[PDB]
Amino acid sequence: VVGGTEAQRNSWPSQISLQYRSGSSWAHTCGGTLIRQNWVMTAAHCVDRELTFRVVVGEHNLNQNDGTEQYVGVQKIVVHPYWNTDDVAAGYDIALLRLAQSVTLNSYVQLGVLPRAGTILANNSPCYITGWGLTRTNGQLAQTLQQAYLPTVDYAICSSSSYWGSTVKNSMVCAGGDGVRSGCQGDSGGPLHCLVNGQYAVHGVTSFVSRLGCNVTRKPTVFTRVSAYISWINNVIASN
Ligand SMILES: [Ca+2]
Repeated sequence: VVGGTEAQRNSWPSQISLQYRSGSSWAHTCGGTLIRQNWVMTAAHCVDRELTFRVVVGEHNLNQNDGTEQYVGVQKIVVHPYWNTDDVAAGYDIALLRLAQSVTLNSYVQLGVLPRAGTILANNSPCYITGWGLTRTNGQLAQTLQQAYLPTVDYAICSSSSYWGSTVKNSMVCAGGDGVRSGCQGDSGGPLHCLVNGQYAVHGVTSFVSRLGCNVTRKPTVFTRVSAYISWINNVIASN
């Protein structure tokens, strides 16, 4: 997250760190959202590589003992069947991870609430992106979980020529684009939390930013629209 602030440790308890094994250690690669005690929602592109993955819930600082973490292996990966890694613009950037164990819930570890199917946010709706992704274009991962206020940019504006044009689909949410705040590499797969009727819900799964840079004006961060995938999510969980 470029232009973020450090999140309070109990603000976003559904945020997870998706990590891969690298040598004798683990490296953060993506975010995710805990959606059942044994299921995480993330981006399909996060799991394109044939890696050993684990999830950390109750994570705040990637580089220090928080005293709240639970580390759990990924047991099964179910990528959306229409995902194509060389066509992120087509959409379908979503995957579910079944965890090896059911995590224990507490103020640091909670299920993310998803919107009702079909819900589309009005332009300029209030949301926060969260994650450990780069803090500058071509920068480095954050140590502490970051948040940035990224209001939505509706489909009509987001798909206009000076924004994303044809690249954005109605199955996506755009947010931000102010040239200061954005998602960045390593935020992918994590939530866009939007405040509606007094409650935050996870309306987005971080999918892409401009190839030119993270915080590029009129290139808002683009998210998979969770509310387009409610039936898909429920079907996968019911069948697994
Ligand atoms: Ca930690």
